[PDB]
Amino acid sequence: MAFLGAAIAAGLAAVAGAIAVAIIVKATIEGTTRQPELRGTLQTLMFIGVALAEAVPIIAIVISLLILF
Amino acid sequence: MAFLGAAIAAGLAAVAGAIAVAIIVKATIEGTTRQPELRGTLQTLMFIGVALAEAVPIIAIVISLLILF
Amino acid sequence: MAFLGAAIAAGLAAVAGAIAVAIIVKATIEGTTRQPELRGTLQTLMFIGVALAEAVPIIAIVISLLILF
Amino acid sequence: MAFLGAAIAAGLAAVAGAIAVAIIVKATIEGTTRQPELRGTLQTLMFIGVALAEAVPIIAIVISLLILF
Amino acid sequence: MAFLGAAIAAGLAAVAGAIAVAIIVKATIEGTTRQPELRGTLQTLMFIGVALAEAVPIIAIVISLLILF
Amino acid sequence: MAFLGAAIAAGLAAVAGAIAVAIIVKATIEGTTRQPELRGTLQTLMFIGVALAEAVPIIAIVISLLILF
Amino acid sequence: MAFLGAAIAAGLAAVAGAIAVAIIVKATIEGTTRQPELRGTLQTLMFIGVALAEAVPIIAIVISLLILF
Amino acid sequence: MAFLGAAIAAGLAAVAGAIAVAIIVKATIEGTTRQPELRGTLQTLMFIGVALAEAVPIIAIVISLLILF
Amino acid sequence: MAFLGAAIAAGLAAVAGAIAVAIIVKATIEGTTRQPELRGTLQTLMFIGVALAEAVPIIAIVISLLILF
Amino acid sequence: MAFLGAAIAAGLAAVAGAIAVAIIVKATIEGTTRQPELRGTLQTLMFIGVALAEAVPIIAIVISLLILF
Amino acid sequence: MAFLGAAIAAGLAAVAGAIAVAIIVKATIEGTTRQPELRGTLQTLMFIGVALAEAVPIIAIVISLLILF
Amino acid sequence: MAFLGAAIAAGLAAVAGAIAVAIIVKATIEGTTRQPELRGTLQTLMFIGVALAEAVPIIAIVISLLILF
Amino acid sequence: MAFLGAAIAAGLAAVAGAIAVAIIVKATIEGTTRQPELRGTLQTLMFIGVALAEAVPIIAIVISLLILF
Ligand SMILES: CCCCCCCCCCCCO[C@@H]1O[C@H](CO)[C@@H](O[C@H]2O[C@H](CO)[C@@H](O)[C@H](O)[C@H]2O)[C@H](O)[C@H]1O
Ligand SMILES: CCCCCCCCCCCCOP(=O)([O-])OCC[N+](C)(C)C
Ligand SMILES: CCCCCCCCCCCCOP(=O)([O-])OCC[N+](C)(C)C
Ligand SMILES: CCCCCCCCCCCCOP(=O)([O-])OCC[N+](C)(C)C
Ligand SMILES: CCCCCCCCCCCCOP(=O)([O-])OCC[N+](C)(C)C
Ligand SMILES: CCCCCCCCCCCCOP(=O)([O-])OCC[N+](C)(C)C
Ligand SMILES: CCCCCCCCCCCCOP(=O)([O-])OCC[N+](C)(C)C
Ligand SMILES: CCCCCCCCCCCCOP(=O)([O-])OCC[N+](C)(C)C
Ligand SMILES: CCCCCCCCCCCCOP(=O)([O-])OCC[N+](C)(C)C
Ligand SMILES: CCCCCCCCCCCCOP(=O)([O-])OCC[N+](C)(C)C
Ligand SMILES: CCCCCCCCCCCCOP(=O)([O-])OCC[N+](C)(C)C
Ligand SMILES: CCCCCCCCCCCCOP(=O)([O-])OCC[N+](C)(C)C
Ligand SMILES: CCCCCCCCCCCCOP(=O)([O-])OCC[N+](C)(C)C
Ligand SMILES: CCCCCCCCCCCCOP(=O)([O-])OCC[N+](C)(C)C
Repeated sequence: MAFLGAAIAAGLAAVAGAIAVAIIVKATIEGTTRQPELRGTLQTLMFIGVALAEAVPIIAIVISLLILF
Repeated sequence: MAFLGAAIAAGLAAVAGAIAVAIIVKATIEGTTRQPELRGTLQTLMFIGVALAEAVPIIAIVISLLILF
Repeated sequence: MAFLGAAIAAGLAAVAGAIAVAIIVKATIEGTTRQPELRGTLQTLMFIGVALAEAVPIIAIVISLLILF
Repeated sequence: MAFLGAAIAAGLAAVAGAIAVAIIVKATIEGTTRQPELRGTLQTLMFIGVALAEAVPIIAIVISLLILF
Repeated sequence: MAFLGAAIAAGLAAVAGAIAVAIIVKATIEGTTRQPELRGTLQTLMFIGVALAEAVPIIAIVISLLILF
Repeated sequence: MAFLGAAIAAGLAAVAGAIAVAIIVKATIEGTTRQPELRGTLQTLMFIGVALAEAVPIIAIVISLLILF
Repeated sequence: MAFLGAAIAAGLAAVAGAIAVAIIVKATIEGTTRQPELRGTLQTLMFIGVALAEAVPIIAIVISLLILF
Repeated sequence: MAFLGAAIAAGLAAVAGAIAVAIIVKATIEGTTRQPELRGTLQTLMFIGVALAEAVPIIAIVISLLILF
Repeated sequence: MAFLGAAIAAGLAAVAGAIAVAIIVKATIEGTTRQPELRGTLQTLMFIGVALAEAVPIIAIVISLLILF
Repeated sequence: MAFLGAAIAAGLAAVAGAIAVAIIVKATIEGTTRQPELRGTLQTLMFIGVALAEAVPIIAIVISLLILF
Repeated sequence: MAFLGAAIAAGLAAVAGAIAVAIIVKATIEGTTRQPELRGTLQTLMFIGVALAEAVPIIAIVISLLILF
Repeated sequence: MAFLGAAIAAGLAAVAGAIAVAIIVKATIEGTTRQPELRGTLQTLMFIGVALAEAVPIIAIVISLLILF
Repeated sequence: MAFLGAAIAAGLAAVAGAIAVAIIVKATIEGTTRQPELRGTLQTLMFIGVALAEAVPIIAIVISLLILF
């Protein structure tokens, strides 16, 4: 049952990565909305934000591949 | 369980991707409604944000194909 | 297992797409009500956003049909 | 197994579609309430909203019927 | 496995349909409370809303009956 | 498995009906508190709302009785 | 397998019935607090609301008894 | 199965009754805080609401205890 | 099986009673903070409320003992 | 089975007990923040509240030990 | 079962302990932010609160070890 | 089964530890934003809060290793 | 069981890590938006906060790999 091991690993990583970015991006959009001059700064905070937020889920994706292969 | 492993992966990736985009898009619509003059900036933040939020779910999808095969 | 792997894959994709569109459309309706003169740009944000929030759920349906067959 | 599969697909598609429409219609009723002049534009925005949101659930119903048959 | 199926499909259709109507009806009640003159207008949105929100749950029922009978 | 089915079907229809009525009645009570002169109007809207929300659960009940017998 | 069934049917009808009454009564208390003179009016709405809300859970309690005995 | 059943029917009836009373009592406490002169009215309304909210969970306890013995 | 039953019964009764009391106490504390002269009145409602909220969970505990022993 | 039962009974009692007083303490902290003169009164309600909220979860722990030992 | 039991007991104790502290600390941080003069008073309540919050989860951990050893 | 136990223990400890810190840190960031002069106290209050919130999750990780080894 | 073990340990660690970071990053973005001059201070809190929030999930990842290999 390595298939389920790759399913709920990549699946939970998908939910993790997507929602985390969605939260961060939304915060940037709302931030840019009321402070347009802070666009460049808030975009940088987003880019390093999603990078850290995707760290573990990517590792979970790697593990999901190691379970399959 | 190859079909189940391809169902959990693709299913959770669907929920991940769809909701994440919906969270991001809604933020832009609300932002554009507040600041129509930030239409171009917020839409750029959208496509960028959607691209990041779709990374892992798409990776979760190609895994669902590797499980099916 | 060939029917279960096509049920929770299509079921989750249904929940994914339907709710995602609902969130996006709701934002457009509320935006249009708040700012009627933005009816054009907000509706274009909808159709683009809905299309993006349907990418993976559509693939999840395609994968689901590949399970039954 | 086809009896259990067709149930989950149809069951979730029901949850998907019904809630999605409910969220959209809620926005239309609320929008029309605070802006009766925008009744027409919000109503057509509902129909195109329901149609897109009900798409995948309808497909999930077809798959459900394909599972059962 | 046919009794369980006919129950899940009908059980999830009940939850879907009842809540969907409740959300729509609540919006109609709130709107009528705010703008009593729009009672006939919002009541029409309710019936059109309920019917569309009841579509898939209704189909989920005939699928539940197809599994049972 | 017929006992388990009739249980879930009636149990989920119970959650469906009870909560749906609760949401509608709560809106009726709140609306009546806000605009008391609309007592009969909202109550009429409640009865129509309850009946429409009680539809599928009532159907899900006769399914439960059909599973038992 | 009838003990488990009669438990689920009665257990869910318990949660359904109790919470639904709580929501309706809470609205009655909040409304009575805001409008003390609408006590009897709202109390009548409560009794009618509770009766309709408890209708299906009571049926689920009967099915629970039928599953047992 | 009689043990496991009586657990669910009593455990869920516990969650049902306890939370429902909590919601009702909390509303009574908040209401009494706003309008101290409505102490007797709100308390009378509390007892009635609790009695109704506990009605079905009491039956669920009886049913569970009938499963045991 | 009597162990699993005693667990679910006592475990749910724990979650029921603890959260119920918490909600009631949280209300009494906020009520007392808001209106200090109603300290004795709200404390009585807390005790009466807790006794009613703990009624069923305690019975569920007794049942848990009846299943164990 | 006896181990699993001891887990559920103690695990749920942990979630019950911890969250219960967390709600109570948070209420006390907020109450003290607003009215620091009532710090003595509110702290009494906290301890009494915690004792009542931890009553059943502590019993659930006893059940867990009766199952284990 | 002993391993799966030691897991649930410790896992639920972790969820219980970590969240309950987070709730208390958040209240302390916000109270301190609101009233800097009460940083010492609220810190004591936090320490007392955490101790009461971790009590049962600690026992659940001890039990988890008793299941494991 | 030993791996499954080590999984649930480690997984739930991760969920517990991460989210708890997230709540505490978020409160500190919002506190620092509102009160820059209090960043010294709020950071200490964060570190103290984090250490307390990570107590049980760490032990749950230790147990996860004992189950595994 | 080693595949389900490594998956759950990695999957839940992903959900833990990603969401916890998302909450922390969002707080920093909103904080920077509210107070641009506190950018450097809040960026420090984010980096320290993320490192603490990712502590246990990373350990859970190590455990996940300590199940496979
Ligand atoms: C604190 C209050 C205590 C009240 C105690 C009330 C005692 C009188 C009520 C009847 C008790 C016995 O009720 C009975 O319980 C046991 C366990 O569930 C089961 O008993 C049944 O199975 C057991 C299995 O060994 C058989 O030995 C027994 O002949 C059979 O009747 C039945 O389910 C139920 O008929
Ligand atoms: C196996 C089943 C897996 C299901 C996974 C579903 C994950 C869905 C996560 C969605 C989280 C969205 O939270 P958010 O965008 O902050 O706002 C939510 C709205 N409020 C702020 C009002 C709460
Ligand atoms: C299994 C599937 C579960 C799906 C659950 C989906 C729940 C909803 C998802 C999140 C929807 C969006 O919320 P949000 O962006 O926080 O609100 C934004 C609104 N304001 C900006 C005004 C605050
Ligand atoms: C079987 C699984 C079924 C899951 C169903 C989940 C449905 C979730 C619906 C969630 C609707 C939320 O609406 P929204 O647009 O976020 O507005 C919220 C705006 N405020 C935050 C300001 C309130
Ligand atoms: C099977 C389980 C089904 C559960 C379904 C629960 C669905 C709950 C969805 C409704 C949650 C709230 O969102 P909403 O009222 O749309 O937003 C309100 C925002 N405005 C005020 C701006 C309109
Ligand atoms: C398994 C069974 C699960 C059933 C769960 C049912 C949950 C239903 C929750 C529905 C609650 C939301 O209601 P609504 O109409 O959107 O109003 C919300 C309007 N405001 C947000 C503006 C206040
Ligand atoms: C077995 C599972 C049972 C789950 C039951 C969950 C019930 C969820 C719905 C309960 C509340 C729905 O109230 P409503 O009328 O939408 O107004 C809500 C308006 N406010 C938000 C402002 C208060
Ligand atoms: C398995 C079942 C476990 C029990 C679940 C019971 C859930 C009951 C929830 C009932 C919630 C109270 O509803 P309401 O005051 O109409 O809205 C209040 C909504 N806000 C809190 C956001 C204001
Ligand atoms: C095993 C699962 C157990 C889950 C238990 C969940 C219990 C949730 C209880 C929620 C208590 C809510 O209180 P309420 O009366 O709606 O006040 C709301 C007051 N306002 C309307 C003004 C906001
Ligand atoms: C199996 C594990 C189940 C765990 C379930 C935990 C449920 C926790 C529910 C917590 C409900 C909190 O409600 P409350 O603070 O009275 O209302 C808040 C509204 N006011 C701010 C106006 C007071
Ligand atoms: C099996 C593991 C289950 C874990 C479940 C954990 C649930 C934690 C729930 C925490 C509830 C917090 O309540 P409270 O601080 O009174 O409300 C504060 C928030 N409102 C005022 C908006 C309502
Ligand atoms: C696997 C199980 C995972 C369960 C995870 C549950 C996480 C729940 C977190 C709930 C955190 C809520 O914080 P709180 O201090 O109550 O709100 C305080 C906010 N105000 C002060 C503004 C009211
Ligand atoms: C299966 C479990 C998946 C994980 C679910 C975890 C959900 C945690 C959500 C925590 C969100 C709450 O945040 P908080 O800090 O209370 O602030 C809220 C109060 N303010 C916004 C005013 C500051
Ligand atoms: C296995 C199941 C996985 C489910 C994962 C669900 C994760 C949900 C995380 C999102 C919850 C917290 O979001 P947030 O942005 O702090 O909003 C807090 C609410 N305000 C907008 C009002 C501040």
